[PDB]
Amino acid sequence: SLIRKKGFYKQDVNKTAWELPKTYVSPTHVGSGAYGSVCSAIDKRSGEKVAIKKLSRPFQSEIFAKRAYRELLLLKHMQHENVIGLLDVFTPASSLRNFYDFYLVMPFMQTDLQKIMGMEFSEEKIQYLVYQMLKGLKYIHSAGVVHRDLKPGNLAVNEDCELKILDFVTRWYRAPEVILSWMHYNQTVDIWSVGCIMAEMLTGKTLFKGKDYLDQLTQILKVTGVPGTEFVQKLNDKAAKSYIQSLPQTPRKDFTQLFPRASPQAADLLEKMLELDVDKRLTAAQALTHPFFEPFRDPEEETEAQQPFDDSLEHEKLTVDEWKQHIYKEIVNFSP
Ligand SMILES: Cn1nc(C(C)(C)C)cc1NC(=O)Nc1ccc(Sc2ccncc2)cc1
Repeated sequence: SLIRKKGFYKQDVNKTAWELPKTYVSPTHVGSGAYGSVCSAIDKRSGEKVAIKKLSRPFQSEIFAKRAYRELLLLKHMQHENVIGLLDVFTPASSLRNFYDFYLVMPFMQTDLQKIMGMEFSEEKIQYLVYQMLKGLKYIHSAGVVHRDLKPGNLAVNEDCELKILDFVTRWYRAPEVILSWMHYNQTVDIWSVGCIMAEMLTGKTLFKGKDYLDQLTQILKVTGVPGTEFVQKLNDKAAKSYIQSLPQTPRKDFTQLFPRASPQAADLLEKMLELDVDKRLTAAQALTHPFFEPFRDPEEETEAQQPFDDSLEHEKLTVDEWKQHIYKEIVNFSP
């Protein structure tokens, strides 16, 4: 019967209190977020710099407890060099009544792609970063998990341009079939995002903006060209079928004319990732084989997940307290 488990100290971090185990020292505020806060730390065991996320009131609502539970499960399931993973998870609580929040420990990443964007990267850097992106996407897709919100702010990089995929209205990087829901989407939605990111790296300029869904669609069709019947039939929205069939049928493309600084292989890969047809758009596994990644491709590194991510409670409707017992029990039996 304690106030917190022995080995935990209290310390204010960016105007708020934190309870950490002994082994983590030198907490330094990194950022505030929608559902928690993040600081940096030093594991006095190994000596590595880690990142710790305190969840802010995860048990305030069924939606929030389900959210935090899912994030812990995802971080626990993914074991890939280009996907952020779990090092430790702990709570200062001693029973279920003191259980108010928990902390996640992750490898520390210096920055992300949104903060260093616009510097018109060389073809080499685009090759390396995009190749890592597609490896992480192949892995998470192989686990049955789709990101749905990939963007430069969700691509962390360190000093060596080593990349990991993260997660936590501007919709510049979302696939058209998602913004318009004009056909049912598959995993290749993430692939569209990669294209939008890669093009930005080539140009230093965001590809599709738009102040509403229709304007962004017009900007997109400026690049993809108005699609032909072969595609228009696959749409399930009839009003969008009519709108597309009513547009001035403006043909594609010419991606080597859209990005004059783009190499033919880069322009080609960009052609195949920015494809309106969700059945013709490259998968991550297919995009890894493109000749644009020849100087870096190592198929042994293009791993899949052993097991699909199995959130059996993904649909369940439990009280906040039941979710609490689930998360708590998940914390204790976690093991490094
Ligand atoms: C929900 N979800 N889904 C995924 C995928 C990519 C496997 C699909 C990952 C997460 N959670 C998460 O990214 N949490 C998180 C992100 C950023 C920080 S801040 C930070 C992290 C590492 N180094 C420095 C700062 C903290 C936690």
